[PDB]
Amino acid sequence: GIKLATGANALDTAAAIRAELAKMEPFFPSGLKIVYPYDTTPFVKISI
Amino acid sequence: TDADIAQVQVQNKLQLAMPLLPQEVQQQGVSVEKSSSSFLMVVGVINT
Amino acid sequence: PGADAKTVQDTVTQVIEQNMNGIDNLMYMSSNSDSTGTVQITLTFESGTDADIAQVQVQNKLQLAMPLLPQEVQQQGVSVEKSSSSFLMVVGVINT
Amino acid sequence: MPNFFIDRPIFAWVIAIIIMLAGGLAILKLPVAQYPTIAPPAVTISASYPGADAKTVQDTVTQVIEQNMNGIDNLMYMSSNSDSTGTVQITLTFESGTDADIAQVQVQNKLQLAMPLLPQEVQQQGVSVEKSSSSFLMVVGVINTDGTMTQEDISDYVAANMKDAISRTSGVGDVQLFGSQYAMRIWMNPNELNKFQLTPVDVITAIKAQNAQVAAGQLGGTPPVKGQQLNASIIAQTRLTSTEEFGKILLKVNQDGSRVLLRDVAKIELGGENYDIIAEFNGQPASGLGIKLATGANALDTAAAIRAELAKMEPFFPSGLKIVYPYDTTPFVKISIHEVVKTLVEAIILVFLVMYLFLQNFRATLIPTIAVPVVLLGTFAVLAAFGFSINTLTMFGMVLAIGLLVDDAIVVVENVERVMAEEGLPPKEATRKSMGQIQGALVGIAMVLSAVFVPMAFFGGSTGAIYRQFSITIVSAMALSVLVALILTPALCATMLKPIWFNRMFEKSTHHYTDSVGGILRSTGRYLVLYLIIVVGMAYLFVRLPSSFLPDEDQGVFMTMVQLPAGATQERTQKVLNEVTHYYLTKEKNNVESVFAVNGFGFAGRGQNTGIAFVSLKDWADRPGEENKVEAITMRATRAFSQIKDAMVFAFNLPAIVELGTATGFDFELIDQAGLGHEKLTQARNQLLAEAAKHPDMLTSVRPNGLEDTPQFKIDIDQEKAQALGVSINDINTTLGAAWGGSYVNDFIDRGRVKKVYVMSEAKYRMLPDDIGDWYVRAADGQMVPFSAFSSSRWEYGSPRLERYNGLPSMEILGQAAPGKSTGEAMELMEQLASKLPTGVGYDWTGMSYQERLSGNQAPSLYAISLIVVFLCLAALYESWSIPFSVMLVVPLGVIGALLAATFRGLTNDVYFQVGLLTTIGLSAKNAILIVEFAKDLMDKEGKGLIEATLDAVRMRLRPILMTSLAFILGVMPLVISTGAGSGAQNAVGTGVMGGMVTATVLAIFFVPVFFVVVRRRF
Amino acid sequence: LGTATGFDFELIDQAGLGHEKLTQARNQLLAEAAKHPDMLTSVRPNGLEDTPQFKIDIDQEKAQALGVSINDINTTLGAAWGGSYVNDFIDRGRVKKVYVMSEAKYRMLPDDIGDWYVRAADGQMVPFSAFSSSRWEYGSPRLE
Amino acid sequence: ERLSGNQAPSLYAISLIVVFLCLAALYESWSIPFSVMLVVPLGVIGAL
Repeated sequence: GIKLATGANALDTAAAIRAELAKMEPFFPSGLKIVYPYDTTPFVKISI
Repeated sequence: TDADIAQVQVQNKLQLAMPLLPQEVQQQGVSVEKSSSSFLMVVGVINT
Repeated sequence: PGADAKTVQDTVTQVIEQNMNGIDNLMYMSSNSDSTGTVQITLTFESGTDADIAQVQVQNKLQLAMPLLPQEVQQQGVSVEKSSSSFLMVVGVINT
Repeated sequence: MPNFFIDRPIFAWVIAIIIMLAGGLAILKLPVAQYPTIAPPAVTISASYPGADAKTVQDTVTQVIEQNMNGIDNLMYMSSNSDSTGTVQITLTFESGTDADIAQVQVQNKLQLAMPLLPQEVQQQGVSVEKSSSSFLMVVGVINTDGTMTQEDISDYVAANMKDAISRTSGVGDVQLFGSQYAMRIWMNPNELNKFQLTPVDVITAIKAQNAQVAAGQLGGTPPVKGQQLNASIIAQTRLTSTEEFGKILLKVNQDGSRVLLRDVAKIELGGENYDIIAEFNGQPASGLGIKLATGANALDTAAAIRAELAKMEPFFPSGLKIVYPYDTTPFVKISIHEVVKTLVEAIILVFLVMYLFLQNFRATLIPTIAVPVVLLGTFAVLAAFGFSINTLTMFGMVLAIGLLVDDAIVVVENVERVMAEEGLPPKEATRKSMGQIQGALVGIAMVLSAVFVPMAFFGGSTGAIYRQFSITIVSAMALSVLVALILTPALCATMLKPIWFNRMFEKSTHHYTDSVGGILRSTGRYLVLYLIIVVGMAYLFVRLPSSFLPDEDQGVFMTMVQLPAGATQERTQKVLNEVTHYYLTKEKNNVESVFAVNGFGFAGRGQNTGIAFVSLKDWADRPGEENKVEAITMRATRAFSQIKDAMVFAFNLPAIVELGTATGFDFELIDQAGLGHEKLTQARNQLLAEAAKHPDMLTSVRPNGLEDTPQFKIDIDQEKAQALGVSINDINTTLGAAWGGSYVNDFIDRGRVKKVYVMSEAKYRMLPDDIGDWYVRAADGQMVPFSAFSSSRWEYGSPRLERYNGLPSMEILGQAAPGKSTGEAMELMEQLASKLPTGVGYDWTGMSYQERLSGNQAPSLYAISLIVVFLCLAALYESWSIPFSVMLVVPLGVIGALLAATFRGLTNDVYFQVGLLTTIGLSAKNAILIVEFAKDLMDKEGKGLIEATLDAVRMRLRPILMTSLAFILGVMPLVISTGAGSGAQNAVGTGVMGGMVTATVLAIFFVPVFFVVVRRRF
Repeated sequence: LGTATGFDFELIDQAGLGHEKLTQARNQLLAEAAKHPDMLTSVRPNGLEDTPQFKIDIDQEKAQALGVSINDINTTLGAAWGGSYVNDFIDRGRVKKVYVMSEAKYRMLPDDIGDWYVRAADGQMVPFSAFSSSRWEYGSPRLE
Repeated sequence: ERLSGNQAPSLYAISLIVVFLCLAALYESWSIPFSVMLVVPLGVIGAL
């Protein structure tokens, strides 16, 4: 459960997390999958 | 209020309480810091 | 507690002083060690210095030199406070 | 506006004097820097575990405090290294704009959560969190003119009396002592200890018990009894002070009265806390302090505070002790700024004389020459308002703003002179007419020239600060140059111009008569058939050297990394450093003044098999010629040190930043995201090194930064046997550590100073594996048993310096871009690591490569925006969409000239070159308006023929163009041939601008058919 | 702020001379400055002069021969005469300290040191006099 | 006091320079300002 640091952009913080997860993905064990069961950023994009 | 100066203000008088804390609390170590109360995004990991 | 001017100087004041570098805008530093088990180091900073940042920097230098102090001093506690204007008022409480 | 001051000259003189005074006060409090604080802040956590190995100082220390380095904001990355000396070094690098104080206070709060989890040895040694540069602001050696003090004694004096006073100086990030202060060294003798049935544990306990400072209360302390008539302190035993008091420490009393004292089973002396660092100055024994610069602190003021602090401890030195500076990078900054402030005054002297050859009147040439300093002083004040300092960029700016500044003073003065000569008006009416004519035109070219630099302030990037500094400096100067042209010069030219040698003016008359005659032949197509050659010189004519933003110059100093083969001792490194010092002081004597060889100082990692020699060169004047330059000295040194056996001696040049820009190389880091371990990671590094070895064209000098695995002595202590024999595991571990690693016991008082007490084996008894046999442990029954009785030892292999990048194990591969080819494209490693390495090993970039990842191709956008904005400003100034084209075709000429020297003199496309190009592209444009403005004005008045006013009645007014061009060619003449400090950037701008303007003065005045092509070729 | 006429001079000890030599230097400086009443007045030391202190020398050889942990002697002396703070206790709603100290009347004169006994390693109580000597000396009550 | 180095004279020398200049801009003469600057002591003597 990642939080947003006091005074940081939600869309820059969420893109950075996704980039880090992408770069860690190739080294995962044989069976493992990242899912996003709760994210408030898609809403921001839609509202903008 | 800039959160950095607020954090240092809180910290530099929290450390005035260490004499009054049971010596046990100090071994664990308190952690004064900026914090939010809600999650930006939960990133789940499953095994397919 | 129980220490003297030179017991508390050799064990506390020198230890604290030697680990009190890397603090910005420090005009000077003067310390007293009383025969009453007391150390009263005082760091005077350049005018126009931020009091909060200076105090937190000092508190930072002090909490890494704490492990070098005697167990009695650590147990009692070392307090860093930014000395400021005199008492706004004094509220005596008496018993008749 | 230039009418209220014409009748009130005293009001315009007061404004000028006020601006000059404001400019003076600014400089007095304006920081002399070198570049405007480009390096991102970095916070270093350094801890110490006595007697540890790289593995035992990482598993217990490094990744115990590194797992807590979370929740720190504005953190680009974090790299830690832990070596066999027992030291850790965690560097957290933050974003460029971060506040170092808040970054040091959050790194401290998060380290305190891991502080109680560390071993007690690490805690009581002292963990230091300190924000500072990665390289030394300076080094302050300490020699002995006599021979009464050895390097150990000099180091002790420096540490006790100088190191802490210096370290409290504001601006001093951190001081590294090239030595070690005294400590009570107890050299235990295992034979004597075994003879008396003693162990190092017993010695340590005895020292702790008999060396203490006891608080014993008071004789009349409170709460008081009634009738107390005395009060005094009770003074129980104190800390021992001299080697004699320690010698009498009674370890035990024999049953027959034979007292056993410490001096019986040990040698007591005063010796350094650590014997690693050994400094030498030109051969003799010495010590010193290497001082770093606190992040975001001025180097000049810090060095001044350091030299001042040393000058008040100097009266109290012991007789013979002296103070030297074998490494200081601030004198170069001071001397370089002296050269810029001198070429500033010199580019004022040069116009002053040029406008004499043309105006031929002392009074007339005195109007613009005093309009230059005012602006220059004024702009300094402006910088003081904007918070900028006096650095090489801001100052090279001031120098490049000499022509753009004086051009209008020239325009105003020549216009008033021309109108007086023609219409014979008195000076006051002459200027009341000249200003009413050309007031708004001169302001309009102010807007145009700023549109070349205003887009540069909003560049955006790591290097955007440099561009912003330069752009602000020029924009302010030009704005002030126009204020002056509208306020003072109208008031001056109204009063000090007379209301009224020969060969020079006659020759000039013939010259511009021939020039006008040549220009009359404007109807000729080859002017432009030829212009195509100039146009095609953009995609090509580029030597394509974008491999430099900042030219690395002498600095009057360099280091000499010495890296012996892993497993070397201190004597071998000392021999190699003696060879290096002898080479420098014998073969390179006419350049090297001193060599401060620090044996044991590890640039990458402190150790015995490492060294470094700070070399200071003689006065730049005493080194004439390129052959006596740093880049050359270092090349020759490296060659001469390739004949040395069993050593890596690399003499290199430090760049202008504290540290960045290794010849545009790459800083690869191979990390592993699986639990592969050190073996598989080392094998992956080997595979990548082999793959990069067979691509010399694409990669070169792929050196693995760090130490290579070395033999180590693994001594298994069989605990079951220890319990069987009655010895305790704690006794075994304490004996081994305190015998071979040294065990800090407690403090003592030397000359009224708290110093450490160390217990360690005598050197001779801990030298070889066989010496393990000398050490006995007392069992629970008093029987001493050896280590051989319960231990088995062998030789294994282990790394002496383990690194981690962002919390994972890593190996750093430094490298150069490629032979000939540049970096960026040299990132073949991205496609060479995944396909040629096992699974589980990733790869990353750090430092220079990290910053260049986010930055890079942004200058072309700046050029495009500037050009469009300039074109628009011209259209506004001219009220026509087609006229600006006739002025935007003069930019090619200046661009192509600047490239004459990028070709002839191998100049790189430096940021200096970029700002120098911009200078003459908005200036070739400036001189183009000087011609098209009067052409248009005469076309709408006093002759409406296009040809009449285009190349005939305006070309003849070519005096201003020639005066300005010659005035700004003489001004930048020193910059080109300068050999003083910073001659690098000096030449970089000087040559580029000179070449630019010289080809943009001769090709522009003659490409006048562009204003004659207005007829039908509109846009 | 401080009075305008006033000045705050310092006599640093830049060579590790010691307390006695620095005191001698301060006395010399004050004596010399007392010879310029026309210019300097009320020139006095801000600190406190040395006072008698009761030094107790625990003889190491005596203590070991008798058999007793010198740490035990030091702890006994400190806790009896100065007061060793031990633990924290909660009473109603806040932690309050627990101080161990000697009763007032037993730590008021030098002779009182003889009332305190230290248990030997073999369970036999030895008086302080057996392993310790004492006398009056001079020490600074405030070192700056 | 020792650190400052008696900057008050330097700050007030600047004021004898700037006041003179501002008066020269007002009276458009370099001599008339002296008539105003000679009235400085008239109040100082009375105050003293």
